[PDB]
Amino acid sequence: MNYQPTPEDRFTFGLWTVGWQGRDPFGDATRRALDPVESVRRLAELGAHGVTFHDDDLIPFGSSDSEREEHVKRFRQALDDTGMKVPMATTNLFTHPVFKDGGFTANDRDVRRYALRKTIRNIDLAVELGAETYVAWGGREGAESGGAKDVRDALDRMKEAFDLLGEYVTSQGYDIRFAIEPKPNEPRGDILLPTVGHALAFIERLERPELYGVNPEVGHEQMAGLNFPHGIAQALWAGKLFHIDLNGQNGIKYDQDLRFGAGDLRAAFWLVDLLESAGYSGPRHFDFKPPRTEDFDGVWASAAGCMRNYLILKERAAAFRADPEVQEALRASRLDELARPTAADGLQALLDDRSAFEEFDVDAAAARGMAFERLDQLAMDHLLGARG
Amino acid sequence: MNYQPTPEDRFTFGLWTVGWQGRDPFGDATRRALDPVESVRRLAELGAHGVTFHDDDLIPFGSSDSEREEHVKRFRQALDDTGMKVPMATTNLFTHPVFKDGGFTANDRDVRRYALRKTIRNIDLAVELGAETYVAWGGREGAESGGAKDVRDALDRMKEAFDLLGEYVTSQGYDIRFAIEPKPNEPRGDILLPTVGHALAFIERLERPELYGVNPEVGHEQMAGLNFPHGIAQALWAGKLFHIDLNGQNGIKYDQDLRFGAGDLRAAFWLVDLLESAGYSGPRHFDFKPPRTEDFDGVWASAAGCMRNYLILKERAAAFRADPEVQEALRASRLDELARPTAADGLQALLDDRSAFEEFDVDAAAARGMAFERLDQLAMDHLLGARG
Amino acid sequence: MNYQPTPEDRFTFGLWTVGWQGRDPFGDATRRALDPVESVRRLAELGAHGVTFHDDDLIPFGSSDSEREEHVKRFRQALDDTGMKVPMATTNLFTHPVFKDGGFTANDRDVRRYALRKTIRNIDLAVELGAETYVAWGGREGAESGGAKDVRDALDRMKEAFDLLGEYVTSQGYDIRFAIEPKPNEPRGDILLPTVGHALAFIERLERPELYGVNPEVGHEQMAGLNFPHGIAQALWAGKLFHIDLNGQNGIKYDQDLRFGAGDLRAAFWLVDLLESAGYSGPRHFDFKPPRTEDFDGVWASAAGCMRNYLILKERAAAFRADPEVQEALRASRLDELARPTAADGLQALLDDRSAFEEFDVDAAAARGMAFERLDQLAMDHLLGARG
Amino acid sequence: MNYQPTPEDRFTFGLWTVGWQGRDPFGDATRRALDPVESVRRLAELGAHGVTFHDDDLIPFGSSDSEREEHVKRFRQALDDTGMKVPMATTNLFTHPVFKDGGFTANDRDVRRYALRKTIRNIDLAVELGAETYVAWGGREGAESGGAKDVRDALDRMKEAFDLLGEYVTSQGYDIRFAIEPKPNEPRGDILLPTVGHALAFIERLERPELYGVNPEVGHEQMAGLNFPHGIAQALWAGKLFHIDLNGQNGIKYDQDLRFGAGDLRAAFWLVDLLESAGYSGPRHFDFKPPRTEDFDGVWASAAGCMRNYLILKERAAAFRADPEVQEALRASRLDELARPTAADGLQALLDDRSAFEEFDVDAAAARGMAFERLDQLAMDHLLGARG
Ligand code: NI
Ligand code: NI
Ligand code: NI
Ligand code: NI
Ligand code: NI
Ligand code: NI
Ligand code: NI
Ligand code: NI
Repeated sequence: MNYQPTPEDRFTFGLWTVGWQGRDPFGDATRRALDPVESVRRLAELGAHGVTFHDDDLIPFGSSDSEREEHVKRFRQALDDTGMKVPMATTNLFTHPVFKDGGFTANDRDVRRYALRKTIRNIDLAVELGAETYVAWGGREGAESGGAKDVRDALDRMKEAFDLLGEYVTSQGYDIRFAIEPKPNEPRGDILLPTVGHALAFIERLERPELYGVNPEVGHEQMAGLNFPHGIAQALWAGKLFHIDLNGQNGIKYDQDLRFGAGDLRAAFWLVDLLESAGYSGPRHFDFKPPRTEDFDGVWASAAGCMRNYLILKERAAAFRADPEVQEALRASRLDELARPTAADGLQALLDDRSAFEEFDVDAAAARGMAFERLDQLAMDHLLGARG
Repeated sequence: MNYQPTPEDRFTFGLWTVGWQGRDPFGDATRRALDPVESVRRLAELGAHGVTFHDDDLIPFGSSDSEREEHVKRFRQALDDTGMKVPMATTNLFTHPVFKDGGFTANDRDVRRYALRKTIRNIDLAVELGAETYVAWGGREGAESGGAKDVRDALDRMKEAFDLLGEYVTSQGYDIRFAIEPKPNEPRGDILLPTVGHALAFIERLERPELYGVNPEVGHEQMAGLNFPHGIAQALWAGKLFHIDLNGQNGIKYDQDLRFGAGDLRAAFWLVDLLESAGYSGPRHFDFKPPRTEDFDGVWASAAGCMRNYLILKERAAAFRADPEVQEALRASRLDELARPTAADGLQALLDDRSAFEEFDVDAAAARGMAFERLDQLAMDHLLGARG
Repeated sequence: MNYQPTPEDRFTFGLWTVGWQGRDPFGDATRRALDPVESVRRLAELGAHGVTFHDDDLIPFGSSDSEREEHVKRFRQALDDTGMKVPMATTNLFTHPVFKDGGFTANDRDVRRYALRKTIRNIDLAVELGAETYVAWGGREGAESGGAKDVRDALDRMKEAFDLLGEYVTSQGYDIRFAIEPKPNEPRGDILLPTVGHALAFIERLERPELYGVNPEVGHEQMAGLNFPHGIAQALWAGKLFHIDLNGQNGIKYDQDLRFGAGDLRAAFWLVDLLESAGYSGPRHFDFKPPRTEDFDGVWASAAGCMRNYLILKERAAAFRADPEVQEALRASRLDELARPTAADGLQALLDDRSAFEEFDVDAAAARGMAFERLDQLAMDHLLGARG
Repeated sequence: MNYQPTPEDRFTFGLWTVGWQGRDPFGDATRRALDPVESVRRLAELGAHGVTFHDDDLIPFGSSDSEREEHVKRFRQALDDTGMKVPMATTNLFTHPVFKDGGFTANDRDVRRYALRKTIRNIDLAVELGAETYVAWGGREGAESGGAKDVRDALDRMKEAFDLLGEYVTSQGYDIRFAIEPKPNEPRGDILLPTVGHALAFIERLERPELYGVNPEVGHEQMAGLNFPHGIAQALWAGKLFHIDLNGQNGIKYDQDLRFGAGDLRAAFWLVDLLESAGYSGPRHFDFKPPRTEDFDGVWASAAGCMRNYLILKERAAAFRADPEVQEALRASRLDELARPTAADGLQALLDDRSAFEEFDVDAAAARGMAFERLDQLAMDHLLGARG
């Protein structure tokens, strides 16, 4: 068993992840800044497929049009030198004090207009660099108090913003799709579109829903105590999993962004099983923060660990589904029956089917055990490589 | 200030609420069963508008077709005697052991067929009694372990079930709509459609989405640590708030179903403000459990408290919105600007607007305080009746 | 690698665990009751060391003094027939409606007196059967509302109860110790002594603290989002880990009592590592509920899984600590330095040590990485059996 | 009803609270720094009694011995000019990168020695300024991963540190006591001594326990989903409430530090009731952060709101306890009986009391309702000023 990643595994990382300097709400940075070129090179050596960026990670805020040009050219050369791709980009609408009440849903109308112009400028840059997905994380869209934000008006403003971005992309003929990244809270007390479900429901109200999907993050759904593989299954069912952010989280608390596989390990196993079996073909993107206890050697070790843990879990999930004892257990728990229509015979035949009600033996049905505990222990054995 | 409810306030209660005998997972019942007729009469005396029921609350499971007839006739006479209405009904698909792996998404296909027939039978009864809304709470739809439930297949089965019920209602020409009640967990480890957002997104995939809305419950969204007024605002924005369940919950733990106003009192204030200001016109339904510490006098006191606390909060929220100091504060925090379109001028004019980017003074914008803390203290003063 | 338990592994189970009939707050029992004799025999065949009981699990509430005698004799014969031991016993002070406001801290004084007499009667029975530890879980001690319970008076009543039980045991010359089992909530809204920490602090205020320790349960500390291995380390540090309850829990929600190893698997690994390395010598007791989806075959599979997962994790934790690469990593992260006194030289020498402050190079110290991410990935590799 | 604070209400604020510049983990500061002298003056005008500080709030880290002298003299003059007191001080052992793995429990021994010297230096300064309480918040004491911290060794190091500080204070003859401030997590993944209970238990293992108490913070116990008034009652029962930090928190999430009265309003009511009725005489200290949405006018409004909400709740709790209808309800719920000993007659008389068991009517006892819901609605009415 060797678990070395290759660019064909499509592992990607944000510039902001390995480049996080370790500033947290109670302390100063513990690491120096990383040159984006440096990160691209180090990640390529680790076996990564590509990188992602916020506008402000690549071009420092307030850069002159020409300093801009210069930063991009250096970056493009590093991409050329290494074979690294840029599959996704996003906008920083949360760090600058002007976004303290939000970007697209700020109460001040002039700030909402600025937020849109800042976004459109980076969409152009993303397309140039070849990105196929443009992510939006509305980190400042929300409130700490009840009267500060009329949420129906804010949702109108949010729809207005995304509809305009969709108009722009279509008018320019760009081949790029949008992905909304939910988070329930932090840094705002409550953030709008707090879960995968709220984001999926919102998308259905946009003018061109086909251009929008979700970019769920493992830790964010877990901050609401939700089951991440279930949420991803709903997103896949809807045809809306455009991208995904992988990391780890230990429960309901502040957003930890631990390396993937840390946090809830069994959820990571069921997630990998689902992604691989559904044939998800997008990037396996890591949105994580190497802990501020680490020096740069620790940063690269943490990034390598993300990829390693994905490949180990992939191997264990494949072994699980391939095991004939597990296929027998699946039939014993009637997963095969779950996949069959309830009533392909139609409503009238169901209504006339006396075996469905009048003469249904409910006591016999109730006595049938589901055998889920044996199945789950087979999954545990596979995960731990303890199959005897 | 007098806070007496009248049937015009549209307060409703489930039979199962005041009739809960106090059985919990660690203990026996502490109260005798209540005769549904008794409950209808006592609730009418308290000023309630009507009652709701599960099929099994009104007709004990396994009743003969004629015992059935008899239970309904007694109930109808109590409704006639008191003027009480029956605006909503629902199905019990969770108590009987045959539903231990779910009703609509049970792995066993014969159980899913039985679940549909049990539901259809009660829809007929609901229409007869005049209900306008039929609620579905999929309490057993979910799993304790990862391999027990393929969630895409389960969502296919769930869609299949709701599509069939919609076919039935339309074919019968019934004027009744469906409302899905989300809950994140309990009694299953994770329940499918765990929040208002997931339910709204699911509805958009049904064949006739116009027949389906949500029935959110205060405590259930709070079990995921979510902001209930925000979720209700999203549901109103979508035109899908068909019904609502009011109660109290203290945080992320087991489903407490405390009387309304208990639990998170400020959230109750912002909820009432939103409902009243959005002109929600459905029932104000209480889905609550009088604590098992109480005798029947305590049960009626708890039910009266539900209604009282709604009317006090209604008065305080109205006073808040009517106060000219608060209207000035709202303008100071630019709630008026939030309600104005960001770019009614259109995309091209936004792109050509140099005041939106090239010459936007971001530092000046960032320095503007939002004045949210003064506004929130005005709301606190109003809530506590301390306005000086 | 074979993972078969033997009675020498000291695995124990409560009668109430495999015997749980599957009644939950939303549904009826799905399994018939188990005869305690049946359970003892089945558990012995699985490799268990012994069983535990509540008074009411073994002798149905309200039994005549002679029916009592009969139930105990049958039980003792099953113990004799199988070699099974009874290391712990406890009292049911939560199921009967008379305990709806608590046992030791009920507001009614006559109920508190009854609670003490019911307890003392079972202590006598526990000693007869050879138990060394008597557990107290104050499941009903607490409140749903603020005014219902003066908590200082309730703590006085709680101390009074435990002091009296300690007087009784000493006066009778019994060799038995007490263990308090914390839980933060459920079935009460908030339960008194909600965590391992509150229980340890309370014990220090009893008249004979040496007779009392804690019986922490994995899932219960996790219901407060706490780190269970940390809490156990504090209990070991204090010399108060008298017993332990092993199971699994997925986060902050209702008390799931899943089989051990389910729920937070990495926490289970760090717990086993700590128990084995601290040389904890008491029973490895499982307080778990086989899910109500299961028939009796599923019940025994779930119980076997508890033991299996302990032995797999024991093997992986031992391999981790024995690996020379891990010992090197531990030194690299300065775990050796953590175990050395900070200032064995004493206060004055610390005050006079200029290398401790005046001439301490804080920048050099701050630049040293802790190398925790490499260490944690070594632990992950060991846990998953992926060491290359 | 007028709710103006005076210095006699003993309201205090940390320099770091109104002086928080609004830097959060996702964004830059939104406010300029405040001169400590400026804060003292503004707080005095608001009616505050005094201020508290971390060493680094008052003297910027790395200050020369003489720059030090200068900062203190300016501060002392502002205190003299306004009549403001300094009742508590504390050490910053969390911001500087050298504390990234902790201060007292850092794995590096030289960092632990530095942490102690930095603390001792500020204790001297605290005594000079008249502080009576010295707080310790071990924000960096903890871990993100299982192997990084042996918690028994860390607790040995923690005890060693506090024992040395107690030696120092006694040797110097200072009249100052220590208060440990628990927090469950953030900025570390898990923090040692995570709740009031763990801190109380730890204190009992110090060499001179009488010198140490707790400084609980409303939001911190709520981050573990615990009931703060209950925890404070346990701390009062133990004689260990040396100080308290007041603020608001909405549930289990990141540490919000909202103004007092925000967050869980009913918990704030029950807390004030308990503090006032137990005659707590220390400072009413606010550890809060004015939201980063605010300008300086908003900062002062938020600080004023802290004090206002305390005085409103004080008035409502006093009215509640003074109301004869409430005293009757308290007797009806048998709070009077809770305060009476269970068995002042002693163990033998309890054992011989047949009314306690043999002839106890359990059914009659069980039928008695506790009347807690009526009592809680009286408390609600009082809180909302709706008593009819
Ligand atoms: Ni995150
Ligand atoms: Ni992300
Ligand atoms: Ni509920
Ligand atoms: Ni409900
Ligand atoms: Ni439990
Ligand atoms: Ni237990
Ligand atoms: Ni805090
Ligand atoms: Ni604090």
